[PDB]
Amino acid sequence: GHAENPLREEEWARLNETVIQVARRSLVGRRILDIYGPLGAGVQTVPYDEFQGQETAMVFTDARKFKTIPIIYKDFLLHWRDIEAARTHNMPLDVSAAAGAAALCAQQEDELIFYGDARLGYEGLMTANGRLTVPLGDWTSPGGGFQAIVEATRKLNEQGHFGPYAVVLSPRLYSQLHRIYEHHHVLEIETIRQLASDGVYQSNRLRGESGVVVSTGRENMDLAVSMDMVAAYLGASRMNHPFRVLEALLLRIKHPDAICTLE
Repeated sequence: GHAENPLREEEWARLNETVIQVARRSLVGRRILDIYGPLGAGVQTVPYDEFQGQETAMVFTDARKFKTIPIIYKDFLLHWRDIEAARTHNMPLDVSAAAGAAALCAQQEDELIFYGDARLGYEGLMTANGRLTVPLGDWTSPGGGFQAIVEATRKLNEQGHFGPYAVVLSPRLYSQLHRIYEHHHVLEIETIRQLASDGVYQSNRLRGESGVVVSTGRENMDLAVSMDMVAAYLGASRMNHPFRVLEALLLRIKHPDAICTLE
């Protein structure tokens, strides 16, 4: 009675679609970053940089750096009588716990993307060495956000990065960009959307009053994914069934000067 697969193919597919739909609904960075992969679950180490080209033998060693790929996961539990009822009474199965686990995993992925981990030697878009900086200014009065975005665009342009550009902002700035004033009547969010072709987005992971403008391109930054978010069975403990939702990816920043941060 221990078995290997407590569910059927249709239930497996339905759970996987639920998880992937939650992940695609929740993730933000995948709208601004390119994908290198999937490479496979057996790949654990990835290069970080780009390859640059007598009377005894010679020894050659690669000058590139390498990094290991981490894993993100979250667990949940299912009931054997519920599974039996679903199988015998021809009812659909409930996947709310799987949806919540996928949402938590997506939140953790976004946190790792935007801030990384200093203890493990991981860098984020907001803490990378070599990025450009633009003073925030005063967004309470009209014009500050547009001026800051224009200045950031100019500074990115002067370093040989010509766009198109993407903008990510904190909830406070995003809400401040939608204010209505007397005889101003034009949305700074609309003007910034017109200016930035790749898009303007809001993320709750950003803290306080902060924002980032990035120049897209595979030769500046990307995301290497070994295994996309998926669910697995951990084996029956007692008679209930445990499952785990997990994924594996890493962020590679090759040109730090394509990122500008607005205080």
